[PDB]
Amino acid sequence: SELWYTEKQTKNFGITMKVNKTLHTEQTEFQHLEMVETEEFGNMLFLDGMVMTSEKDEFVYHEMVAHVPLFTHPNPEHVLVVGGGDGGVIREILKHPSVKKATLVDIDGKVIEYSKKFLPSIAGKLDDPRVDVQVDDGFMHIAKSENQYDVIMVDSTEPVGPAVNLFTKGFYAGIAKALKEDGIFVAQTDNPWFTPELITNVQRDVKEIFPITKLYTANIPTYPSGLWTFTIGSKKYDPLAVEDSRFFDIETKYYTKDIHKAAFVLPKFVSDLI
Amino acid sequence: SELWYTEKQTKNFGITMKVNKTLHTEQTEFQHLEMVETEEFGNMLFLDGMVMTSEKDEFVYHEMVAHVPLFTHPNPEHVLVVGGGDGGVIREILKHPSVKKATLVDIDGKVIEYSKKFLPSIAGKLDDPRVDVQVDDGFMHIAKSENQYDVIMVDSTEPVGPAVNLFTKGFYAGIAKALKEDGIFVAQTDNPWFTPELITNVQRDVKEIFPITKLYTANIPTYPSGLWTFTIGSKKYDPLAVEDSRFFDIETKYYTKDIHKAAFVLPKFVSDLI
Amino acid sequence: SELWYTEKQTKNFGITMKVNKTLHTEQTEFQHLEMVETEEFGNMLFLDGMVMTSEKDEFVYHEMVAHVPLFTHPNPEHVLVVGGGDGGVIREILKHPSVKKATLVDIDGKVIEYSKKFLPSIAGKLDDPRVDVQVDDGFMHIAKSENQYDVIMVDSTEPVGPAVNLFTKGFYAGIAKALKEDGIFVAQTDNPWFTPELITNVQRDVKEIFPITKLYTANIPTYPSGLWTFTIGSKKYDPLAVEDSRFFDIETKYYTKDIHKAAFVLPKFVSDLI
Amino acid sequence: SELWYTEKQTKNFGITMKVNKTLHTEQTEFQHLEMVETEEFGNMLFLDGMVMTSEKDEFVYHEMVAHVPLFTHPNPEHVLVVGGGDGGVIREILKHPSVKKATLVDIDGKVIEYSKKFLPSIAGKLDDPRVDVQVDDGFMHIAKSENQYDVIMVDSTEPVGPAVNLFTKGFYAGIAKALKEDGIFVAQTDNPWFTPELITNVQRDVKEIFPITKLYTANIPTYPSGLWTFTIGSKKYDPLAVEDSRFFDIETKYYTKDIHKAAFVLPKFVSDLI
Repeated sequence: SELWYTEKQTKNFGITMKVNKTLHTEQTEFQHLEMVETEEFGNMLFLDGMVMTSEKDEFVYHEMVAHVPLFTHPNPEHVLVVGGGDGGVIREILKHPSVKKATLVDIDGKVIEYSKKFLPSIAGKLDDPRVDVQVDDGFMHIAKSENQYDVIMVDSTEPVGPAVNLFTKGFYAGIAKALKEDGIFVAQTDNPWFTPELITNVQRDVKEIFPITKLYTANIPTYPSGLWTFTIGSKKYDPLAVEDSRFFDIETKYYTKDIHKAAFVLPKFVSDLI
Repeated sequence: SELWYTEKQTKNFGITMKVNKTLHTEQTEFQHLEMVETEEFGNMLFLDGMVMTSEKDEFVYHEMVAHVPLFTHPNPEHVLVVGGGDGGVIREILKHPSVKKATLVDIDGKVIEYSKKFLPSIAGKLDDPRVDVQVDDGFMHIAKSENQYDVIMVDSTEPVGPAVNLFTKGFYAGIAKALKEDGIFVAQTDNPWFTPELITNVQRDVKEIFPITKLYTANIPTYPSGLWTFTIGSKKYDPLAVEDSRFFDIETKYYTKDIHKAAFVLPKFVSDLI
Repeated sequence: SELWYTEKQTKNFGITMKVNKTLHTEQTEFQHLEMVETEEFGNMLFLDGMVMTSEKDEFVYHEMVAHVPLFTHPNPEHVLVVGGGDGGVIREILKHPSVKKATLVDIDGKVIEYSKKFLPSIAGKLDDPRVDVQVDDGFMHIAKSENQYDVIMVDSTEPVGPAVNLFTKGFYAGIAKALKEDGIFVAQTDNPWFTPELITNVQRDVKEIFPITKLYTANIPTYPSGLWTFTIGSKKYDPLAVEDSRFFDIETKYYTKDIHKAAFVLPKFVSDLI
Repeated sequence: SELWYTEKQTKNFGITMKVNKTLHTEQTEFQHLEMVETEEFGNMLFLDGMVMTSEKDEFVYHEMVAHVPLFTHPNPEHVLVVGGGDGGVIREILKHPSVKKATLVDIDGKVIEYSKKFLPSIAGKLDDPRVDVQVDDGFMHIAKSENQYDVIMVDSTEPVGPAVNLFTKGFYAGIAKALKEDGIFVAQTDNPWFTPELITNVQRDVKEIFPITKLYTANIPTYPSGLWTFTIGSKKYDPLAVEDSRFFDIETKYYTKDIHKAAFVLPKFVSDLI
């Protein structure tokens, strides 16, 4: 059996996964959903031909997107996840007792449906009382929020649909508006090997509105280049100033209080981008 | 043109590079040598179907294998590189003034020959007076050395051919014998996602003979999983105790005095292996 | 979406089909069954990683295996299909009014099951009163038959399991035994580009027992090289001597009374094999 | 070594050849030339990512394009090959003593150059005194010819560049003009599985100007579907009326006097196209 799913992460480079069978294939109003069972990583979800998560390595992205900003915040209580259909970031947010309510907003309800069905270990906490799942825009949702959230984790850094975010460089100012006075927001910002421009631009644009703008790193083997990047915009708390007593035992497979600080130590060529 | 070179890094997973043309293809006494021109990474050298280096990302491996142990050592003067045919580690070793002589030992002279020819930016320093290039075993060379080297960077951790290294768990004790009383040695020790057993075993076996045994990390996009691992066996100096004044300006694209320490902060699942 | 199924028809050459989703994947007592939906050919069935049929091109094999021997026979009434799980040859056999009963014998009932389910246009006639489907050996079945069939269409030319066919070069003499005095048998005998030896051997071995041994051709785009070969062993009727009045209107997409004769005109290099 | 060259003969289907090394890669004024050494077929030439010929199967195309029209003609003496850079059709034309002069016109001189160098068994006769090689347009050449040729074998059926062929449906009438009063022309016209429209259109357009318009077939394993098609436009001689005494011993590996007629017996679905 030679059934392989290939992702050309670049016109000239990519990864190829051996597939045992497809679990669900569907063209949505928004994208092409494909849950597949791979031999190497277990069930893997692809959106528009690109890898979203897999059972085997999903923990890196989910833990690093959630825990760095939550522990940076002295006491996160109201959190927003935009575009986290698979529910993985929500699963990690719930490990923080301080969180009163975690809202999840994703335009595609079919991502949530099939993740609950085929990625139970990732989407199994969406049914939790502390979670409020909403199938809606997300960018529209941020546009309509005013100092409601302590931490906001965002999927895409480029709004599509109602770009009511007409603030200068709209999006980031839109997020600042939705965040409380000492809010924090995180956005994945690709890899430094094939799309380094994105890191420079986002880093500069976010800095225009947040006094604290840092960039951290993590290894995701299923993502382009194996090195993923995250931009953290903070209004008041420095992620590198976290008090040791602030941490508490939490079950993770990647994140560590030390990794928390070490993820901000960038390889020379990556610092050069900012 | 759809000419692609695929490396099945696992029976069920791999990377695929678009190739413009092959530069040199030859079956050696030792291995299958293939220099190829890739569109994404420039010239790339493959040995027995596996990626060795490429012009675009070679700097990570070369810098992290060389600089971590050299700066850990208060004053490296006599260094040995076993298996560094492409000459990249030698190129980095020469950036340290303290180095009086750097010996390179590789069984395949054809790797050295074609790297000089197609990877000039990597092999261009092998003609330097401070370098002594020897086309010979390497394991036999270590077996026949007695406290001659300050730092020894090793390619493979498993000796083939004359396994005269009959010391208990031979190899490492063989290396301790070739090293000076305060010597340091480094050996790449694969990735933690597909061959985690190797990290556990090497880490344990090296610890049996060196008082200091640490494991550090680096991102190599062309290597399995994007996260590569390195084992450092030290007889006296701690890589995490390097004095700030010890560092000096050196031209690198990845390595940093901070990366030096941060590379030893392991993701939770990786620490679990040791 | 870059999900492709590749068949290395040779260690150095093959075809690659874009897949939309898998329909059924199962490891049987006998083989690895994989029904898949391809974008180019519709549903396609693979057995042990090799293409069996597809909705788009199945007609060539089914028509040429069935019609050449049936029309060569002045009046076929009792026909046997060994290994025709997908029911395609049976579908074609039923277009001949003279056929009183068509027996289908296949070891894997799961091939019949899933072909009925996903290849209805091919397996839809297996429920016909004139058909007798038996999930059993096939070679054992031929070994236990004595002048019962007018025409026998065989899948593999090499018996596995009880090789009770101990007649000199057993199989063909076993088939002659199962055939009536003026019986005819047909067996696909691969392509002349990558496995030409098989054509020489079979042609010679069949000739040892049947006075008439011819080889005919057909284009199957999903099979190795695009040119497939069929061996016809006849005890009395010459496929090239068919009377014009013998033919009658029959619905086909490939086979023609003229193709009937033209399929036996071999390219120079193919004649050289026999 | 897993270096493979894939040709997506359709967005959803293709063939993949294992490559040992590239021989020559060059971007020409006209196209992307790639001579490559494959393990399965020997040296293979690709133009714009599509297979042109290979040492192993080149004989089919070359023989069937040449010999069918030459033997159909009672006495071919002046022959034109448009776009036969590799020189294979020329090699076959020279097997006919009646041919006084064979003109070859190809826009890309580099195809001729590298075919002579890497495909000697195909291009080795272009240095023959009876051959007149011209690196020039081809369509311009046909536009400027007036009853000069007995047989004209054409590469593409769609003129590019100076479309001075303004005759009704220009091209074919342009060819009739270049042909002598009893001339014959042949043009490959793809396969019936993926581009059947082309066969219908060309067949109809050619019939508009030649009293005799037939379509013949041949198996080329390296071309889409394994079944290639050829359109023959004749002003007077019927390719199916060739006298037996007309043939003479000629060395070929595919073509045969019988194949000559059998190639015109089309599978039912192919007849349906015309």
